[PDB]
Amino acid sequence: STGSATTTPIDSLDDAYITPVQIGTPAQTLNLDFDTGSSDLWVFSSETTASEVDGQTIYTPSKSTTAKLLSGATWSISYGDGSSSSGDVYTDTVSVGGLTVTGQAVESAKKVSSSFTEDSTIDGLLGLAFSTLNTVSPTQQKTFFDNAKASLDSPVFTADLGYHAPGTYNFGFIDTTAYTGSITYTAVSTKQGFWEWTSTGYAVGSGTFKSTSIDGIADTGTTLLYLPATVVSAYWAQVSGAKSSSSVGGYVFPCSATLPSFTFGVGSARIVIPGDYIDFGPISTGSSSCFGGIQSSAGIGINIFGDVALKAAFVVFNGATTPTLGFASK
Repeated sequence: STGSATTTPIDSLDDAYITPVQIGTPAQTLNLDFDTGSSDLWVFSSETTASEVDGQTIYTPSKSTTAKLLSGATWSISYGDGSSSSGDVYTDTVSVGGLTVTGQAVESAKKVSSSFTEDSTIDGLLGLAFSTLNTVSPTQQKTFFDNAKASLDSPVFTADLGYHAPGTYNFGFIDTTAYTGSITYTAVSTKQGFWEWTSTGYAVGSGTFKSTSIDGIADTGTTLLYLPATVVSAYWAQVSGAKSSSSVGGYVFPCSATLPSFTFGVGSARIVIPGDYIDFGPISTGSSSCFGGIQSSAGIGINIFGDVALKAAFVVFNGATTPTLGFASK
C-alpha cells in the first residue's frame, strides 16, 4: 500500500504545516501537524476542557463505530517549546492520503496548553519519530508509520514541504519526479528516539564550505533551524544590523535586509536554503525588526533541522531495519 497527502502552511510565515487525517467511522477529518520529532498521535476531542478549545475541529469517539477506549491508558507530553497536552486513549481507524491503519492509538486530549488553544488551525499532532518516544502509559503505543510499515510497498515516508506553498507527505514510495538530481542517504542514530543524523558542514551565502560535523535531528514539527552558536554567529555576521536580542529571544535583523543563503552538507552533497526562507517577518506587527529563521541551539541541548532546512529539500525517512535519512534538492 501507499498513501499521499497534501500538507499546507498554517499561515503566511510557514510556522507549521497541517495535513488532513481521517479518524473513525464515519470519518472525522482533522488537520494534524505531522511531527517527525515526536511519537504521539493526539487530537483535540469532545473530552478536551471546553475553555481550552477555540476553533479547532474535535474528534468525538462516541460518534465513531470503530472507536474503542484503551482501558487504563493515559498520555502526557511536553514539547521543546514549552507546550504540553494530556489525556486518555482510544484505538480507531486512521487514514492518511488513502493509507489506512486499523487499531491506531488516538490520544484524546483532556487538557492542552495555551499555545495549542490559541492556534485554531492545528487540531492535533501526528508523531513520526520512533515509537520509543511515545508517552502512553502503562503500555507504550506505536506511531501511525510504525503500524503501517509492514503493509507499505517500501518502509519509508517522505516530506516535501513547500515554501509559502503546499507540499506533500508520501507513505510507502519515493516520487522520483519530486526532486532534482539524486538522493543522498546518511546514517541515523535512533538512540534518543529521533531521526538523528550528522551534517558534514555548512556555508554562508557564497562563502567557502566549512567541513565540520553537526549532529542534529530532522524535525518537521519545529519551525526554525537551530544550530551551534558558532555557526549561527557566522551566518548573522553577514547581515548588516543583525544582532542577538535577549529580550526578543534570538537573532533579529532589519526587515530591509536581503538575507544570504545557508548551505548544509549531507555527505558530499549540499542543500541550499535560500535567504528568503530565513525571514520570519516582523517581531510584532508593524515593527521593522524581523525575526531570524536560523537560531542558536545552545539552550536546547540538541541541534534541530526544522522546517527552514527541511523545506529546502525532498527528505526521505527510511524506516528499514537500519533506518537512514535521504536528502535531495528540488
